[PDB]
Amino acid sequence: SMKIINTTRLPEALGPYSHATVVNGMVYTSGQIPLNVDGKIVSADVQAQTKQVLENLKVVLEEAGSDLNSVAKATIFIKDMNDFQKINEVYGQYFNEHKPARSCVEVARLPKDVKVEIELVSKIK
Amino acid sequence: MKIINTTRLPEALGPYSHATVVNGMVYTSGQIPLNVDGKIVSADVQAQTKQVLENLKVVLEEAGSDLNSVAKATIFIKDMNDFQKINEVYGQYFNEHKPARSCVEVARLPKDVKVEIELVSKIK
Amino acid sequence: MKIINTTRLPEALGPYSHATVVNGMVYTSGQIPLNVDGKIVSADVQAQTKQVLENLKVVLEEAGSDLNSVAKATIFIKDMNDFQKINEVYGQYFNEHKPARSCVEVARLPKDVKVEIELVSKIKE
Ligand SMILES: [O][Cl-]
Ligand code: NA
Repeated sequence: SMKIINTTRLPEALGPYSHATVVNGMVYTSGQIPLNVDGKIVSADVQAQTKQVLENLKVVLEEAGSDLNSVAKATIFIKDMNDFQKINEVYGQYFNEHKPARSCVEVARLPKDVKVEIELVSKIK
Repeated sequence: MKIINTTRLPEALGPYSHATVVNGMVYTSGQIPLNVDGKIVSADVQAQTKQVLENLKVVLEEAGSDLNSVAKATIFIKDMNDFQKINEVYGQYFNEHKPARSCVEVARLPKDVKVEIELVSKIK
Repeated sequence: MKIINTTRLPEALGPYSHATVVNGMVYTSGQIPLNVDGKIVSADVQAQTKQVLENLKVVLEEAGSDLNSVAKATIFIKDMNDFQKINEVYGQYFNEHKPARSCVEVARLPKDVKVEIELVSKIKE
């Protein structure tokens, strides 16, 4: 019915949330932020941050039995709409052949003062 | 498609409903900390968070779901410095069951509240 | 999974599509108030809301869905002071059918538009 996805390959979801759920053949990821497995921000650089988020999401999807080519929808929450071209360049490297639906908005603030946070909805397989 | 609107909460006034149910999935509206009179309960962020989750529990129940069936939660907040206080209350509702979550600080919330939460949940 | 791109609307720039359709559901990209020339139709927030909802009406049709099939709307806005005016336009599109909704004020939207709306919808019949 429902699967709860948590991988020690990734920085822990501390406290009351998990890396992803799988319900009715759909994966719902948590928002990923640019932490490595030690739970440290990888870089001040917004392109380095976007790559770590997308590398994190590739692992979530693998563990949930999905892949990037199965993504229906991404939401990109960012700190600075002026970084959008830089973020979009890196995103386009992960979403080349497959181009899912997307929304990108500038928020006030992200966890740990990170610059980018991305959540996915993906199909199993 | 089933439209959910419970009289156990203040009416969703204007062009929305408490939730919809489609293909065995409940999509809640973003709840804000209105009491049953439709007044903001308090300026206190832990009270607001509790009011929001109490409201969402009633929505899930009237939609044929429950908090243990939640897939995904999105938490929109006014102040990321309140995150630990919000998380404490949140973990009283999602204690054994820990669904997927995103939490961002927005610029401003309806009625200048400090938290709004929406859920995606499985029908039991 | 089906990819939706309509020529009726300004092209998705780079690595996204107008919508995806997967397991009987349409996920739309967030629509901003661009006309078919990809220009911001107007400074007026009610004209912008109208263009957004006209753009989403066409995505839903191309996806094989409609406004009376919508499960969930997310309304991103630049100014909570505009909420009454946006809601007035939105209620014209959602009078017979009232979906679930979330509405939040973001710091900034693409091209400094005042409103952006994404939808999750059921395939029609
Ligand atoms: O939060 Cl991984
Ligand atoms: Na993360």
